[PDB]
Amino acid sequence: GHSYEKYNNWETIEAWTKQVTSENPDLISRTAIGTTFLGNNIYLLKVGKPGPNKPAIFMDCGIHAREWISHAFCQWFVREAVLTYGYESHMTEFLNKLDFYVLPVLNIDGYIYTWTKNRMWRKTRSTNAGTTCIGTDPNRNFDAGWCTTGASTDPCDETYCGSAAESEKETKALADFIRNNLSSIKAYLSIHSYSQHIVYPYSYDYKLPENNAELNNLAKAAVKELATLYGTKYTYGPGATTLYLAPGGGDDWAYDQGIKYSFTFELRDKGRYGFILPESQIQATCEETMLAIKYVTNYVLGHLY
Ligand SMILES: NCCCC[C@H](NS(N)(=O)=O)C(=O)O
Ligand SMILES: [Zn+2]
Ligand SMILES: [Zn+2]
Ligand SMILES: [Zn+2]
Ligand SMILES: [Zn+2]
Ligand SMILES: [Zn+2]
Repeated sequence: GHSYEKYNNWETIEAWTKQVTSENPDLISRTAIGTTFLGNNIYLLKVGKPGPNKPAIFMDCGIHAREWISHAFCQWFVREAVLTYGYESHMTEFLNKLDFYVLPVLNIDGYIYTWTKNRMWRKTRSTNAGTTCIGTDPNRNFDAGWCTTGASTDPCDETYCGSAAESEKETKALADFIRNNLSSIKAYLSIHSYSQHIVYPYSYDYKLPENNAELNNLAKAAVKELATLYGTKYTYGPGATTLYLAPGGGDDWAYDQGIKYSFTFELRDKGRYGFILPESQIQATCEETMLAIKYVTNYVLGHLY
């Protein structure tokens, strides 16, 4: 039984991706962009009213297994699109002019493991040579300043970069999709938790992006829009500056592919519950995040390239 106000297991999310597509065929199409290490299908939802030469925004959730609110947000975004299309001016304009490539759960194997064995699991579930230690951090596995300071060469570590850039089938599947659709993808959004942050490149090195002033002003405004609903306080800025060095990230990789608007959203909370954010907070977290996402979406539409 699926619920947008509850954390759903992979079996439930998978059945939901099929159901939401069948219930809304004129607004959603579903494809498998590859398979995980354990052979699970990596589903991707193309959300929007079909049309020729449409620009797109890519958004992923569940890169890190324990960040259950991120998986919940991708489902809420799709919920919003199907419920408010034709009922709300902005969402109607967004789905007519843009397509949203929503990847609800990238690290499916890790997510299954948080539900079955270890709630605090972060990485993939792939094996490593010369150790019984499992998994690679997908957010340290992209080919952008890969395995430098901020990523670990130790397979037993939470920030393990992997054997090579894109060693993970999940990472390769995401990277291959973006590369195959580079001409249409105008924005990249990666949903994570926690610490209430809106981060933009760079994280692989201490350097500011070409459009730093633009990204700083956009993140500032997105943070402001999010705060209007419940007064939730978000901080923002370049990754290495506001957070820490985190090389091999999807956001930095997407940015270096030419995707000018690249953001990582760290959702609720600030540490009280951490990754174990209660279900009672899903609605509030998702609704306020919607305001920041819609603001970024509206900006991208007014600044197409
Ligand atoms: N691509 C830069 C994103 C950095 C933040 C992210 N934070 S988290 N969700 O706590 O793991 C991470 O360390 O991968
Ligand atoms: Zn308006
Ligand atoms: Zn994360
Ligand atoms: Zn910070
Ligand atoms: Zn709503
Ligand atoms: Zn402008």
